[PDB]
Amino acid sequence: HISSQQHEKAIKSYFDEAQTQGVIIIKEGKNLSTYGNALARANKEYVPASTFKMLNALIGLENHKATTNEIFKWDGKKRTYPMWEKDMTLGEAMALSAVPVYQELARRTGLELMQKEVKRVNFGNTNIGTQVDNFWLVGPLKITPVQEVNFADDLAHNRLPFKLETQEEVKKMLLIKEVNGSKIYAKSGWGMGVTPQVGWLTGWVEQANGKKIPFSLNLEMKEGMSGSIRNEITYKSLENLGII
Ligand SMILES: *[B]([O])([O])[C][N]S(=O)(=O)[C]C1=[C][C]=[C]C(C([O])=O)=[C]1
Repeated sequence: HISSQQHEKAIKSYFDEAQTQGVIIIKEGKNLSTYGNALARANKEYVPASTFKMLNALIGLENHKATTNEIFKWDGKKRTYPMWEKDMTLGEAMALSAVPVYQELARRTGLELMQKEVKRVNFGNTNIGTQVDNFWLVGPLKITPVQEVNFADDLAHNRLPFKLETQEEVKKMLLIKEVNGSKIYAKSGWGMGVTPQVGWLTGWVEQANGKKIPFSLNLEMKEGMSGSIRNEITYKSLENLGII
C-alpha cells in the first residue's frame, strides 16, 4: 500500500502539471476526502455552469416539459459551436453540453417553477434570480465543490426528491466512460462567462461490485486549456486512489 502522503502528492502533481489550480473531492460512504493543489477551493462558491444540466433535466422530465426521446430541433440559427447545429434529445444534448437545448428546456419550465424546484432541492445557494435561461452560466446561482459531490452522491443513490424513474432517466444520460468493469457517470462544466473561468467534472464511479463513489473536480480554466484536462486529471486521480 502507497502512503496517503504519496496519494496526496501524486494527485496534487496532476493539477500542478496541468498548470491550473483545483480540487477533487471524493466521497466514500459518508467520508469526504479533498485532494489537489488548492484545497481551500473545497468550500468556495462558483457557478455550476453546465453541471446544472443534471438538475435542469431532472426538473424538466419530472414536470413533463420533455420526454427522453423527444427531439429538440436545431432552429437553423448559427450556434457558438458547429457540433450544436443539429437535432438532439436531452441525452445527446447532455453529452455535447448543448446550452441552447437546455435553455429551451429551462424556458419550458419557466422562472417560477424553476425557482421552486431549485429551492426544493436546495441546490447550492438556491438563488436563480430573474433570467430563467442563464442563471447557471453567469450567476446568481453558485455552489461549492463539497455541495456538488453531495449532489452527485444523492443522484447516484436516488435520494433526490424526484421519482426514481426521473433519476434513472437522467443517470442514463451521464455515462461517459467504462474502465476495467467500472462505469464513470459525470457531467462536465466550463463557465466561460465568469472570471476566472471555472471548470467542473462532477459524478460518480459505479464499481463492478455495486459501490458508487461520488467525486467533484473543480479547477480554474484559462484560455488555451483543453476541456479534456478535466477528464484526464479525474481519471488519473481515481486510478491513483484505486477507485478505477
Ligand atoms: B457548460 O459549462 O459545459 C457550457 N460551457 S460552454 O458553452 O461555455 C463551452 C463548452 C462547450 C462544449 C462543452 C463544454 C464542456 O464543459 O464540456 C463547454
